[PDB]
Order: sequence, then C-alpha cells, then structure tokens
Amino acid sequence: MKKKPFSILFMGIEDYATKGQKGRSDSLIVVTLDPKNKTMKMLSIPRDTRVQLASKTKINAAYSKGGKDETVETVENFLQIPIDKYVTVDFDGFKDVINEVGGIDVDVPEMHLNGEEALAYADFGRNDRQKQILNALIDRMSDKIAEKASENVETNIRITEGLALQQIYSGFTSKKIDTLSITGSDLYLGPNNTYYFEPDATNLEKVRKTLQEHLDYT
Repeated sequence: MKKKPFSILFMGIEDYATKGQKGRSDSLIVVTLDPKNKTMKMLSIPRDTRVQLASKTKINAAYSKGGKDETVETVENFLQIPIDKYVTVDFDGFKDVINEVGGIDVDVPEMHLNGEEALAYADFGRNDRQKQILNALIDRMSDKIAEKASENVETNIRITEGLALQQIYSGFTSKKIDTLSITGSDLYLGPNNTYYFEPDATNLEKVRKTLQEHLDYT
C-alpha cells in the first residue's frame, strides 16, 4: 500500500432498505489519514447541516435521495476534498462489528460496553458520543475480524489495505487524532419549525484548508 494520504467517509444507517424520505443517514464522520507520517484528523458532520445536495438547501439527507454515492458527493462538495474510501454500516451490522472486535470501553457521563449498549449509547451531543465510539474502536487496535466485520458493511476498503493500515498505525496512535469541528448556529424555517444546522462560513473554510493540507490537496 502506498503511503499517500487519503480520506474515509463513515456513514451510519439504520436500513440498507432505505426508500422514501425515511432512508436518511444518522452519522457522518470523515477521517483523513497521512500514513507516511502516522497522522489522522477526524470530523463530524451534524445530520441537519444545511447544504447544497450533490436547488434548495436541505439537510445532509442525501442518502435518502440517492444513497451512498449521493452522500459521498454531497460531502466532497461540502468539504472541498475528495472522498477516497467509504464505510456504510447498519444498526445491526454496527452492534455486530462491536461484539466482534471485543466490544470496547468509553468515558460515559469509564466503562466497557456491548453492541447493544454503545449502539444505544447513541444533534451535537449524539455527535460527541459517536466519535467517542469510533475513537474507542481505533484504540481497540492501534486478521479475520476484518473478513467478518467487512462483509457486514458497504465499503471499498480492501483487506490488504485495512491490514496495511492497523499495521502502519499500531505505533504512535491513540488519543492523538486532530479532531476538527463544524461550527454553526440554529436556524428554524417554516411554521412547523423544521430545524436546520447552519454551519459558520468562516469555520467551514478553515476546516477545508486544514483537511486539504493534510491530504496534500488543492
């Protein structure tokens, strides 16, 4: 595996059976990796962020009207960086994969936790707990667990690469991820009061530059 930096979009569903306005994603987390330098940054995109979908401006419910490929292109558009790898997991598949690696501890407002727990252990308060979980999973190992956990998710991360990665990132990596944030305010629209997260322009542009530089990308 080359050691060029690259991005991963983790998308969390409930379905795999998504169809109407009810297919939407629950979690969107982006990680950027720079293997050569054993680095990593991480970003959470709040479900209600108000974006142009890949022309009104709606939440990032691009999965519902296009599936994975739409969420990916919306996110690329929103972050101005290429998404190289993706990972989509269900509610079960999630719980599952956690059991697999052995479960893991977090923290809670520490303790271990079972698929069901962590799974239920989970805007912007939910968001902190999700990175918590990812963060725990990443620490939970910094050979078959892959094969299994992998055939349970939509992804384009091959086996060789995954193994190459936990190998490169065994050393130096635990609570070091440079975690970024999308900062915005509340915006309510219409009578019924449909809620939107409106991201702060200024921060967005600093998040973009940060990631762009980490991917070595203009």
